[PDB]
Amino acid sequence: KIPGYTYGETENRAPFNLEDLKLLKEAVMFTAEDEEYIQKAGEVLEDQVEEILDTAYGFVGSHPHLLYYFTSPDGTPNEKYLAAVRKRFSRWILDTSNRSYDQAWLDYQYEIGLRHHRTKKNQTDNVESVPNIGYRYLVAFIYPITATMKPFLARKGHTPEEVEKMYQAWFKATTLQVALWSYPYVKYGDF
Amino acid sequence: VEKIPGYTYGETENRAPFNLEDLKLLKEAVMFTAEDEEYIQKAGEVLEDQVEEILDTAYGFVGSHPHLLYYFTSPDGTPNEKYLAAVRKRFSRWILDTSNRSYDQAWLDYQYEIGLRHHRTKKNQTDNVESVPNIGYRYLVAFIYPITATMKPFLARKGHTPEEVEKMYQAWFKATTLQVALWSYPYVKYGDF
Ligand code: HEM
Ligand code: HEM
Ligand SMILES: [C-]#N
Ligand SMILES: [C-]#N
Repeated sequence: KIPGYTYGETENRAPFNLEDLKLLKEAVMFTAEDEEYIQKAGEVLEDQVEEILDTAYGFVGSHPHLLYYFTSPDGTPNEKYLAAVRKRFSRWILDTSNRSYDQAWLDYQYEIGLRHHRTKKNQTDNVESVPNIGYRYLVAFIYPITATMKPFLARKGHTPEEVEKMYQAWFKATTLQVALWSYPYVKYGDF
Repeated sequence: VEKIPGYTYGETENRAPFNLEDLKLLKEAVMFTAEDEEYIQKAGEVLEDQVEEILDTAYGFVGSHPHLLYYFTSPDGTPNEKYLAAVRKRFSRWILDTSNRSYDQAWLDYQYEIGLRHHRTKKNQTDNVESVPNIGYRYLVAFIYPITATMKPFLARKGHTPEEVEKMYQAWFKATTLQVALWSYPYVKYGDF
Protein backbone atom coordinates (compact mmCIF):
# COMPACT_ATOMS: atom_id res chain seq x y z
CA LYS A 1 0.00 0.00 0.00
CA ILE A 2 0.95 3.59 -0.80
CA PRO A 3 0.85 6.52 1.61
CA GLY A 4 -1.85 9.04 0.68
CA TYR A 5 -3.38 6.75 -1.96
CA THR A 6 -7.11 6.45 -1.31
CA TYR A 7 -8.55 5.10 -4.58
CA GLY A 8 -11.89 3.47 -3.79
CA GLU A 9 -11.85 5.02 -0.33
CA THR A 10 -12.59 8.70 -0.91
CA GLU A 11 -15.06 10.59 1.31
CA ASN A 12 -16.98 12.35 -1.36
CA ARG A 13 -18.79 11.36 -4.53
CA ALA A 14 -17.67 13.22 -7.66
CA PRO A 15 -19.87 16.11 -8.81
CA PHE A 16 -19.80 14.52 -12.24
CA ASN A 17 -21.53 11.19 -12.93
CA LEU A 18 -21.18 8.19 -15.27
CA GLU A 19 -23.35 9.81 -17.89
CA ASP A 20 -21.04 12.82 -17.78
CA LEU A 21 -18.21 10.33 -18.24
CA LYS A 22 -19.90 8.62 -21.20
CA LEU A 23 -20.36 11.96 -22.92
CA LEU A 24 -16.76 13.03 -22.18
CA LYS A 25 -15.35 9.68 -23.44
CA GLU A 26 -17.25 10.39 -26.61
CA ALA A 27 -15.72 13.85 -26.83
CA VAL A 28 -12.18 12.43 -26.52
CA MET A 29 -12.98 9.58 -29.00
CA PHE A 30 -12.36 6.92 -26.34
CA THR A 31 -14.03 3.59 -26.97
CA ALA A 32 -13.83 -0.08 -25.97
CA GLU A 33 -10.90 -0.26 -28.40
CA ASP A 34 -8.94 2.17 -26.24
CA GLU A 35 -9.89 0.18 -23.16
CA GLU A 36 -8.09 -2.78 -24.77
CA TYR A 37 -5.12 -0.70 -25.89
CA ILE A 38 -4.64 1.21 -22.67
CA GLN A 39 -4.43 -2.11 -20.85
CA LYS A 40 -1.78 -3.24 -23.34
CA ALA A 41 0.02 0.07 -22.75
CA GLY A 42 0.03 -0.80 -19.05
CA GLU A 43 1.62 -4.19 -19.69
CA VAL A 44 4.35 -2.44 -21.64
CA LEU A 45 4.91 0.41 -19.19
CA GLU A 46 4.59 -1.36 -15.84
CA ASP A 47 8.15 -2.65 -15.54
CA GLN A 48 9.61 0.61 -16.88
CA VAL A 49 8.01 2.88 -14.31
CA GLU A 50 11.29 3.90 -12.67
CA GLU A 51 12.64 5.34 -15.92
CA ILE A 52 9.29 6.90 -16.72
CA LEU A 53 9.25 8.64 -13.35
CA ASP A 54 12.86 9.81 -13.77
CA THR A 55 11.96 11.16 -17.19
CA ALA A 56 8.81 12.96 -16.03
CA TYR A 57 10.37 14.46 -12.95
CA GLY A 58 13.52 15.23 -14.92
CA PHE A 59 11.36 17.53 -17.02
CA VAL A 60 9.68 19.06 -13.95
CA GLY A 61 13.06 19.47 -12.25
CA SER A 62 14.57 21.30 -15.22
CA HIS A 63 12.13 24.25 -15.10
CA PRO A 64 12.09 26.30 -11.94
CA HIS A 65 8.45 27.35 -12.43
CA LEU A 66 7.30 23.70 -12.55
CA LEU A 67 9.52 22.37 -9.79
CA TYR A 68 8.01 25.35 -7.92
CA TYR A 69 4.88 23.34 -7.15
CA PHE A 70 6.90 20.86 -5.07
CA THR A 71 8.85 23.57 -3.21
CA SER A 72 9.02 24.48 0.49
CA PRO A 73 8.59 28.16 1.32
CA ASP A 74 12.36 28.63 1.00
CA GLY A 75 12.07 27.82 -2.71
CA THR A 76 13.92 24.52 -2.46
CA PRO A 77 12.23 21.27 -3.53
CA ASN A 78 10.53 19.41 -0.69
CA GLU A 79 12.09 15.98 -1.01
CA LYS A 80 9.54 14.29 1.25
CA TYR A 81 6.79 15.72 -0.98
CA LEU A 82 8.42 14.69 -4.25
CA ALA A 83 9.04 11.17 -3.02
CA ALA A 84 5.45 10.62 -1.74
CA VAL A 85 3.85 12.03 -4.92
CA ARG A 86 6.17 9.93 -7.08
CA LYS A 87 4.76 6.73 -5.54
CA ARG A 88 1.20 7.90 -6.18
CA PHE A 89 2.01 8.94 -9.73
CA SER A 90 3.60 5.49 -10.33
CA ARG A 91 0.34 3.92 -9.23
CA TRP A 92 -1.68 6.30 -11.46
CA ILE A 93 0.16 4.88 -14.48
CA LEU A 94 -1.19 1.46 -13.53
CA ASP A 95 -4.67 2.71 -12.61
CA THR A 96 -5.02 4.50 -15.96
CA SER A 97 -4.08 1.20 -17.68
CA ASN A 98 -5.96 -1.26 -15.47
CA ARG A 99 -9.03 0.25 -13.76
CA SER A 100 -12.52 0.17 -15.18
CA TYR A 101 -13.37 3.87 -15.57
CA ASP A 102 -16.29 3.38 -13.22
CA GLN A 103 -17.71 5.41 -10.32
CA ALA A 104 -14.76 4.67 -8.00
CA TRP A 105 -12.52 5.81 -10.81
CA LEU A 106 -14.57 8.97 -11.27
CA ASP A 107 -14.51 9.63 -7.52
CA TYR A 108 -10.71 9.41 -7.48
CA GLN A 109 -10.56 11.72 -10.50
CA TYR A 110 -12.38 14.33 -8.43
CA GLU A 111 -9.91 13.66 -5.60
CA ILE A 112 -6.80 14.07 -7.81
CA GLY A 113 -8.16 17.34 -9.21
CA LEU A 114 -8.77 18.53 -5.63
CA ARG A 115 -5.20 17.65 -4.68
CA HIS A 116 -3.65 19.73 -7.49
CA HIS A 117 -6.08 22.52 -6.65
CA ARG A 118 -5.92 24.79 -3.59
CA THR A 119 -8.82 22.85 -2.09
CA LYS A 120 -6.57 19.93 -1.00
CA LYS A 121 -3.00 20.54 -2.21
CA ASN A 122 -0.39 19.81 0.51
CA GLN A 123 -2.87 18.04 2.79
CA THR A 124 -2.26 14.47 1.71
CA ASP A 125 1.44 14.60 2.63
CA ASN A 126 1.14 17.19 5.41
CA VAL A 127 3.72 19.46 3.76
CA GLU A 128 4.16 23.23 3.63
CA SER A 129 4.28 24.14 -0.04
CA VAL A 130 2.70 26.42 -2.59
CA PRO A 131 -1.09 26.60 -2.19
CA ASN A 132 -2.34 26.01 -5.76
CA ILE A 133 -1.09 24.54 -9.00
CA GLY A 134 -2.16 26.96 -11.69
CA TYR A 135 -4.68 25.27 -13.95
CA ARG A 136 -2.85 26.44 -17.08
CA TYR A 137 -0.12 23.94 -16.27
CA LEU A 138 -2.50 20.99 -15.71
CA VAL A 139 -3.74 21.42 -19.27
CA ALA A 140 -0.21 22.07 -20.46
CA PHE A 141 1.04 18.82 -18.93
CA ILE A 142 -1.23 16.65 -21.08
CA TYR A 143 1.55 17.07 -23.58
CA PRO A 144 4.60 16.10 -21.47
CA ILE A 145 2.78 13.24 -19.87
CA THR A 146 1.92 11.73 -23.26
CA ALA A 147 5.37 12.59 -24.70
CA THR A 148 7.01 10.86 -21.77
CA MET A 149 5.19 7.57 -22.39
CA LYS A 150 5.82 7.40 -26.13
CA PRO A 151 9.43 6.12 -26.28
CA PHE A 152 8.70 3.53 -23.55
CA LEU A 153 5.69 2.14 -25.43
CA ALA A 154 8.09 0.88 -28.11
CA ARG A 155 10.60 -0.80 -25.79
CA LYS A 156 8.95 -4.20 -25.84
CA GLY A 157 9.18 -4.52 -29.60
CA HIS A 158 5.63 -3.62 -30.55
CA THR A 159 5.18 -2.44 -34.12
CA PRO A 160 4.75 1.27 -34.91
CA GLU A 161 1.04 0.57 -35.60
CA GLU A 162 0.52 -1.14 -32.24
CA VAL A 163 2.55 1.56 -30.50
CA GLU A 164 0.42 4.24 -32.16
CA LYS A 165 -2.74 2.57 -30.84
CA MET A 166 -1.32 2.40 -27.31
CA TYR A 167 -0.04 5.97 -27.49
CA GLN A 168 -3.34 7.29 -28.76
CA ALA A 169 -5.22 5.47 -26.00
CA TRP A 170 -2.90 7.08 -23.47
CA PHE A 171 -3.35 10.52 -25.03
CA LYS A 172 -7.14 10.16 -24.91
CA ALA A 173 -7.12 8.90 -21.30
CA THR A 174 -4.77 11.65 -20.09
CA THR A 175 -6.89 14.31 -21.80
CA LEU A 176 -10.03 12.77 -20.33
CA GLN A 177 -8.62 12.94 -16.84
CA VAL A 178 -7.33 16.48 -17.01
CA ALA A 179 -10.76 17.48 -18.32
CA LEU A 180 -12.30 16.00 -15.19
CA TRP A 181 -9.70 17.59 -12.93
CA SER A 182 -10.73 21.05 -14.16
CA TYR A 183 -13.90 20.76 -12.09
CA PRO A 184 -12.56 22.27 -8.85
CA TYR A 185 -10.77 24.94 -10.87
CA VAL A 186 -13.74 26.05 -12.94
CA LYS A 187 -16.35 28.58 -11.81
CA TYR A 188 -19.56 26.87 -10.65
CA GLY A 189 -21.82 26.16 -13.61
CA ASP A 190 -19.09 26.65 -16.25
CA PHE A 191 -17.78 23.08 -16.32
CA VAL B 1 -8.60 40.93 -49.26
CA GLU B 2 -12.02 40.12 -47.83
CA LYS B 3 -12.68 40.25 -44.11
CA ILE B 4 -13.72 37.01 -42.47
CA PRO B 5 -16.89 37.94 -40.59
CA GLY B 6 -16.30 38.13 -36.83
CA TYR B 7 -12.51 37.65 -37.12
CA THR B 8 -10.82 40.41 -35.13
CA TYR B 9 -7.25 39.25 -34.70
CA GLY B 10 -5.04 42.21 -33.91
CA GLU B 11 -8.00 44.44 -33.22
CA THR B 12 -9.32 43.12 -29.90
CA GLU B 13 -10.25 45.83 -27.37
CA ASN B 14 -8.91 44.05 -24.29
CA ARG B 15 -5.34 43.20 -23.42
CA ALA B 16 -5.04 39.55 -22.36
CA PRO B 17 -4.68 38.97 -18.62
CA PHE B 18 -1.58 36.93 -19.48
CA ASN B 19 1.67 38.36 -20.82
CA LEU B 20 4.70 37.38 -22.87
CA GLU B 21 6.42 35.86 -19.83
CA ASP B 22 3.34 33.81 -18.96
CA LEU B 23 3.49 32.53 -22.53
CA LYS B 24 7.19 31.71 -22.38
CA LEU B 25 6.59 29.68 -19.22
CA LEU B 26 3.53 27.96 -20.73
CA LYS B 27 5.47 27.12 -23.92
CA GLU B 28 8.04 25.55 -21.62
CA ALA B 29 5.29 23.49 -19.94
CA VAL B 30 4.15 22.05 -23.30
CA MET B 31 7.76 21.43 -24.42
CA PHE B 32 7.42 23.90 -27.28
CA THR B 33 10.76 25.09 -28.70
CA ALA B 34 12.29 26.69 -31.83
CA GLU B 35 12.06 23.22 -33.41
CA ASP B 36 8.28 23.26 -33.06
CA GLU B 37 8.23 26.76 -34.54
CA GLU B 38 9.88 25.23 -37.63
CA TYR B 39 7.49 22.30 -37.83
CA ILE B 40 4.26 24.13 -37.04
CA GLN B 41 4.95 26.38 -40.01
CA LYS B 42 5.62 23.23 -42.11
CA ALA B 43 2.35 21.84 -40.79
CA GLY B 44 0.51 24.92 -42.08
CA GLU B 45 2.03 24.45 -45.55
CA VAL B 46 0.66 20.90 -45.66
CA LEU B 47 -2.75 21.61 -44.10
CA GLU B 48 -3.62 24.84 -45.85
CA ASP B 49 -4.52 23.13 -49.14
CA GLN B 50 -6.66 20.53 -47.39
CA VAL B 51 -8.79 22.72 -45.14
CA GLU B 52 -12.17 21.87 -46.68
CA GLU B 53 -11.58 18.21 -45.96
CA ILE B 54 -10.17 18.97 -42.48
CA LEU B 55 -13.21 21.07 -41.63
CA ASP B 56 -15.60 18.42 -42.99
CA THR B 57 -13.88 15.86 -40.79
CA ALA B 58 -13.86 18.00 -37.62
CA TYR B 59 -17.43 19.10 -38.01
CA GLY B 60 -18.44 15.58 -39.06
CA PHE B 61 -17.30 14.56 -35.60
CA VAL B 62 -19.12 17.42 -33.89
CA GLY B 63 -22.26 16.74 -35.91
CA SER B 64 -22.25 13.03 -35.03
CA HIS B 65 -22.75 13.78 -31.32
CA PRO B 66 -25.91 15.51 -30.21
CA HIS B 67 -24.23 16.81 -27.01
CA LEU B 68 -21.49 18.47 -29.06
CA LEU B 69 -23.64 19.78 -31.94
CA TYR B 70 -25.65 21.17 -29.01
CA TYR B 71 -23.35 24.18 -28.67
CA PHE B 72 -24.28 25.34 -32.20
CA THR B 73 -28.04 24.88 -31.63
CA SER B 74 -30.80 27.46 -31.52
CA PRO B 75 -32.74 27.53 -28.27
CA ASP B 76 -35.30 25.17 -29.88
CA GLY B 77 -32.58 22.52 -30.05
CA THR B 78 -32.12 22.69 -33.83
CA PRO B 79 -28.68 23.30 -35.33
CA ASN B 80 -28.07 26.88 -36.43
CA GLU B 81 -26.46 26.40 -39.82
CA LYS B 82 -25.53 30.08 -40.15
CA TYR B 83 -23.66 29.91 -36.84
CA LEU B 84 -21.88 26.69 -37.89
CA ALA B 85 -20.91 28.21 -41.24
CA ALA B 86 -19.52 31.45 -39.73
CA VAL B 87 -17.54 29.67 -37.06
CA ARG B 88 -16.20 27.26 -39.69
CA LYS B 89 -14.60 30.20 -41.58
CA ARG B 90 -12.94 31.48 -38.42
CA PHE B 91 -11.77 27.96 -37.47
CA SER B 92 -10.29 27.58 -40.95
CA ARG B 93 -8.40 30.83 -40.35
CA TRP B 94 -7.24 29.55 -36.92
CA ILE B 95 -5.50 26.60 -38.65
CA LEU B 96 -3.43 29.13 -40.61
CA ASP B 97 -2.89 31.42 -37.59
CA THR B 98 -1.62 28.55 -35.47
CA SER B 99 0.90 27.71 -38.21
CA ASN B 100 1.80 31.19 -39.38
CA ARG B 101 1.50 33.83 -36.64
CA SER B 102 4.25 34.79 -34.30
CA TYR B 103 2.97 33.98 -30.82
CA ASP B 104 3.32 37.56 -29.56
CA GLN B 105 1.09 39.90 -27.55
CA ALA B 106 -1.35 40.29 -30.46
CA TRP B 107 -1.64 36.49 -30.64
CA LEU B 108 -2.13 36.36 -26.88
CA ASP B 109 -4.86 38.97 -27.01
CA TYR B 110 -6.71 36.91 -29.57
CA GLN B 111 -6.24 33.78 -27.42
CA TYR B 112 -8.03 35.54 -24.61
CA GLU B 113 -10.76 36.56 -27.08
CA ILE B 114 -11.19 33.01 -28.37
CA GLY B 115 -11.53 31.72 -24.81
CA LEU B 116 -14.13 34.44 -24.12
CA ARG B 117 -16.07 33.36 -27.22
CA HIS B 118 -16.34 29.77 -26.03
CA HIS B 119 -17.21 31.05 -22.53
CA ARG B 120 -20.51 32.68 -21.60
CA THR B 121 -18.64 36.00 -21.52
CA LYS B 122 -18.83 36.39 -25.35
CA LYS B 123 -20.41 33.28 -26.85
CA ASN B 124 -23.08 34.10 -29.47
CA GLN B 125 -22.13 37.76 -29.71
CA THR B 126 -19.72 37.49 -32.60
CA ASP B 127 -22.25 36.13 -35.05
CA ASN B 128 -25.26 37.83 -33.42
CA VAL B 129 -26.94 34.46 -32.93
CA GLU B 130 -29.07 32.95 -30.20
CA SER B 131 -27.72 29.69 -28.88
CA VAL B 132 -26.64 27.95 -25.69
CA PRO B 133 -24.99 30.44 -23.38
CA ASN B 134 -21.77 28.58 -22.45
CA ILE B 135 -19.56 25.77 -23.71
CA GLY B 136 -18.75 23.59 -20.70
CA TYR B 137 -15.00 23.73 -20.13
CA ARG B 138 -14.73 19.95 -19.86
CA TYR B 139 -15.27 19.75 -23.61
CA LEU B 140 -12.65 22.35 -24.56
CA VAL B 141 -10.03 20.19 -22.86
CA ALA B 142 -11.55 17.05 -24.34
CA PHE B 143 -11.35 18.54 -27.83
CA ILE B 144 -7.56 18.70 -27.67
CA TYR B 145 -7.69 15.05 -28.72
CA PRO B 146 -10.08 15.11 -31.70
CA ILE B 147 -8.61 18.35 -33.04
CA THR B 148 -5.10 16.91 -32.90
CA ALA B 149 -6.22 13.52 -34.21
CA THR B 150 -8.08 15.11 -37.10
CA MET B 151 -4.87 16.69 -38.40
CA LYS B 152 -2.67 13.63 -38.29
CA PRO B 153 -3.67 11.85 -41.52
CA PHE B 154 -3.55 15.12 -43.50
CA LEU B 155 -0.01 15.88 -42.36
CA ALA B 156 1.28 12.91 -44.41
CA ARG B 157 -0.19 14.00 -47.73
CA LYS B 158 2.62 16.22 -49.06
CA GLY B 159 5.07 13.31 -48.89
CA HIS B 160 7.22 14.49 -46.01
CA THR B 161 9.22 11.77 -44.30
CA PRO B 162 7.48 9.90 -41.49
CA GLU B 163 9.87 11.70 -39.11
CA GLU B 164 8.82 15.09 -40.40
CA VAL B 165 5.14 14.09 -40.26
CA GLU B 166 5.57 12.99 -36.67
CA LYS B 167 7.28 16.31 -35.80
CA MET B 168 4.55 18.31 -37.51
CA TYR B 169 1.93 16.37 -35.59
CA GLN B 170 3.76 16.83 -32.31
CA ALA B 171 4.07 20.58 -32.93
CA TRP B 172 0.38 20.67 -33.67
CA PHE B 173 -0.41 18.78 -30.45
CA LYS B 174 1.72 21.20 -28.41
CA ALA B 175 0.24 24.29 -29.98
CA THR B 176 -3.34 23.05 -29.54
CA THR B 177 -2.70 22.18 -25.90
CA LEU B 178 -1.03 25.55 -25.34
CA GLN B 179 -4.07 27.41 -26.66
CA VAL B 180 -6.72 25.39 -24.84
CA ALA B 181 -4.71 26.08 -21.67
CA LEU B 182 -4.92 29.83 -22.26
CA TRP B 183 -8.62 29.60 -23.09
CA SER B 184 -9.28 28.25 -19.59
CA TYR B 185 -8.78 31.76 -18.23
CA PRO B 186 -12.39 33.05 -18.18
CA TYR B 187 -13.60 29.65 -16.89
CA VAL B 188 -11.18 29.37 -13.99
CA LYS B 189 -11.90 30.69 -10.49
CA TYR B 190 -10.04 33.96 -10.17
CA GLY B 191 -6.48 33.37 -8.98
CA ASP B 192 -6.44 29.62 -9.70
CA PHE B 193 -5.21 29.87 -13.34
C1 HEM C 1 -1.30 15.66 -17.34
C2 HEM C 1 -1.27 16.39 -16.22
C3 HEM C 1 -0.92 15.78 -14.85
C4 HEM C 1 -1.03 14.49 -14.47
C5 HEM C 1 -1.51 13.31 -15.35
C6 HEM C 1 -0.62 14.40 -13.09
C7 HEM C 1 -0.57 13.27 -12.29
C8 HEM C 1 -0.53 13.32 -10.90
C9 HEM C 1 -0.85 12.25 -9.98
C10 HEM C 1 -1.26 10.83 -10.44
C11 HEM C 1 -0.70 12.70 -8.72
C12 HEM C 1 -0.95 11.90 -7.41
C13 HEM C 1 -2.48 11.74 -7.25
C14 HEM C 1 -2.78 11.10 -5.91
O1 HEM C 1 -2.69 11.81 -4.88
O2 HEM C 1 -3.12 9.88 -5.88
C15 HEM C 1 -0.30 14.08 -8.78
C16 HEM C 1 -0.06 14.93 -7.71
C17 HEM C 1 0.69 16.08 -7.80
N1 HEM C 1 1.15 16.64 -8.98
FE1 HEM C 1 0.38 16.19 -10.80
N2 HEM C 1 -0.26 15.66 -12.67
C18 HEM C 1 -0.44 16.54 -13.72
C19 HEM C 1 -0.19 17.89 -13.68
C20 HEM C 1 0.67 18.47 -12.77
C21 HEM C 1 1.43 19.70 -12.92
C22 HEM C 1 1.34 20.66 -14.12
C23 HEM C 1 2.16 19.87 -11.80
C24 HEM C 1 3.13 21.00 -11.45
C25 HEM C 1 4.41 20.69 -11.21
C26 HEM C 1 1.93 18.76 -10.94
C27 HEM C 1 2.49 18.57 -9.70
C28 HEM C 1 1.92 17.78 -8.74
C29 HEM C 1 1.96 18.03 -7.32
C30 HEM C 1 2.68 19.20 -6.59
C31 HEM C 1 1.17 16.89 -6.69
C32 HEM C 1 0.86 16.69 -5.20
C33 HEM C 1 -0.45 17.44 -4.93
C34 HEM C 1 -0.82 17.29 -3.47
O3 HEM C 1 -0.32 18.11 -2.65
O4 HEM C 1 -1.59 16.34 -3.15
N3 HEM C 1 1.01 17.92 -11.56
N4 HEM C 1 -0.19 14.42 -10.12
C1 HEM D 1 -9.24 21.99 -29.02
C2 HEM D 1 -10.34 22.65 -28.66
C3 HEM D 1 -11.02 23.70 -29.57
C4 HEM D 1 -10.49 24.44 -30.55
C5 HEM D 1 -9.02 24.41 -31.03
C6 HEM D 1 -11.53 25.29 -31.10
C7 HEM D 1 -11.42 26.22 -32.12
C8 HEM D 1 -12.30 27.27 -32.34
C9 HEM D 1 -12.04 28.47 -33.10
C10 HEM D 1 -10.72 28.78 -33.83
C11 HEM D 1 -13.14 29.24 -33.06
C12 HEM D 1 -13.32 30.61 -33.74
C13 HEM D 1 -12.45 31.66 -33.06
C14 HEM D 1 -12.77 33.02 -33.59
O1 HEM D 1 -13.89 33.53 -33.27
O2 HEM D 1 -11.91 33.59 -34.31
C15 HEM D 1 -14.15 28.55 -32.28
C16 HEM D 1 -15.42 29.00 -31.95
C17 HEM D 1 -16.41 28.15 -31.49
N1 HEM D 1 -16.24 26.83 -31.10
FE1 HEM D 1 -14.46 25.97 -30.74
N2 HEM D 1 -12.69 25.02 -30.41
C18 HEM D 1 -12.42 24.06 -29.46
C19 HEM D 1 -13.33 23.52 -28.58
C20 HEM D 1 -14.68 23.60 -28.82
C21 HEM D 1 -15.71 22.72 -28.32
C22 HEM D 1 -15.51 21.53 -27.35
C23 HEM D 1 -16.88 23.13 -28.80
C24 HEM D 1 -18.25 22.51 -28.56
C25 HEM D 1 -18.94 22.16 -29.64
C26 HEM D 1 -16.65 24.27 -29.64
C27 HEM D 1 -17.62 24.96 -30.32
C28 HEM D 1 -17.46 26.25 -30.75
C29 HEM D 1 -18.51 27.24 -30.89
C30 HEM D 1 -20.02 27.07 -30.62
C31 HEM D 1 -17.81 28.48 -31.39
C32 HEM D 1 -18.47 29.82 -31.67
C33 HEM D 1 -18.36 30.56 -30.33
C34 HEM D 1 -18.98 31.93 -30.45
O3 HEM D 1 -20.23 32.06 -30.29
O4 HEM D 1 -18.21 32.90 -30.72
N3 HEM D 1 -15.28 24.52 -29.64
N4 HEM D 1 -13.60 27.36 -31.86
C1 LIG E 1 2.42 15.38 -11.32
N1 LIG E 1 3.33 14.69 -11.09
C1 LIG F 1 -14.78 24.42 -32.36
N1 LIG F 1 -15.01 24.72 -33.47
